[PDB]
Amino acid sequence: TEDATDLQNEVDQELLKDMYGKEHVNIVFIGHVDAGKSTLGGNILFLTGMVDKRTMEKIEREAKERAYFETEHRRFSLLDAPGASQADIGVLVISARRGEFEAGFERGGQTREHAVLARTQGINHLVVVINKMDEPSVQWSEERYKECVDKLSMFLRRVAGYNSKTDVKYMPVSAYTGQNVKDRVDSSVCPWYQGPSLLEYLDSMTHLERKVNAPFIMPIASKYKDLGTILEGKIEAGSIKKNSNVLVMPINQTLEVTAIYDEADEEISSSICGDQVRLRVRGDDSDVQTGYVLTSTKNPVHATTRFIAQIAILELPSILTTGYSCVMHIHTAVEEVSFAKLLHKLDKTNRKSKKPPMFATKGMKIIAELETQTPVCMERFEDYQYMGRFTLRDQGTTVAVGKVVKILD
Ligand SMILES: Nc1nc2c(ncn2[C@@H]2O[C@H](COP(=O)(O)OP(=O)(O)NP(=O)(O)O)[C@@H](O)[C@H]2O)c(=O)[nH]1
Repeated sequence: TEDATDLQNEVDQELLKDMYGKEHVNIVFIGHVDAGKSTLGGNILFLTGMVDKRTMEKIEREAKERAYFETEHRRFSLLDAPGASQADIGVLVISARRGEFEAGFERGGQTREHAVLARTQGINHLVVVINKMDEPSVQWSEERYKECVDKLSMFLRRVAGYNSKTDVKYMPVSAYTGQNVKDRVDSSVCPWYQGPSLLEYLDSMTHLERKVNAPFIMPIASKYKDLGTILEGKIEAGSIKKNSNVLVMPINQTLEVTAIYDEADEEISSSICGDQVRLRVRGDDSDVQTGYVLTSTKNPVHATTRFIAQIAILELPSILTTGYSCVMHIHTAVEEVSFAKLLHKLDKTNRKSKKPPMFATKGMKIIAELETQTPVCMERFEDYQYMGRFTLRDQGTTVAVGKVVKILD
């Protein structure tokens, strides 16, 4: 009465990375006139293979009156301060050095202005980086750190509403020495800290504003019963609440939510994307099956039967073009998909081709138009990666993998 193992069968050679780009994220550093906002920036760029020492060293000093970096799964465009002009991560940078820290909380202090500046830009999950933990006046003191967090914590809730148990991530770092920015500080220097580096965190946290604000989208992953009807799934976009009306596509059926449960069967009032929920719903669910998608009544997830997509073949068939029949799995979908009116090829530098491939096979990729006999929810991988990431199985055994590039009428 369920479904396991989605596109976790993407367990394939690591040329997944090629077609399947990294995730684009917009991050912005809000800081003081002395925070280390720039040195931290510059340090991340060098530390992350983006730029050399001499370049980094430039930026460090050109702080006197679009860049980006990478991480295993994300590319982080850097925005400024005073759609993809709206940030997904707001990192307030504070200095722990005695004097500077305390300074910003007083009168000339922009710390209150910055907190408000965050709220001004839709940061409802502020990452706070407490910089300068190497400083002689800091020495990585567990108390000086824990003194700053508290102070900031009380503060932020007051001046800008940030509740620090669920709206702000605190993390000690050293932009100058690079300690805790890429690799978690080694226990030698600081024994107490137990979390991840700054980039570790940034490379995996779910709360990305753009995504948290997008229309709700949770691919149904299980039909199993309980009090009544349940529906597990990793929310991929937006948020879901209590007593919230939700759509089921492609069956355009409205349906009200009644209770949310997490990975500890404990009733939570809400949940965002990235979470792995176990929603419980109420209504005519006489047509609700795994592979379908829960979504926003106003801006629902798309669902078509014709669409473009870049495919890449695997095993050893030789099968040709316009009429290949296999299994698609995009999210938790599982639907019939017939190769139709093809278009191009691909070669090394994600090229293309001028001649519509005769066929495809063992060692080849292509941007073909596929048709399904019945609608299936999907989005441009470019827009909602998961929701546009499929694989093709044939009579029991895997054969290809693709990302849907364009959705057709
Ligand atoms: N001890 C120590 N000093 C630091 C550290 N980072 C920066 N500083 C000092 O603080 C000064 C100001 O840093 P800076 O990053 O330029 O501040 P900013 O005003 O936030 N930069 P910008 O305005 O360009 O974003 C630098 O001249 C440097 O000497 C650090 O990690 N440790």
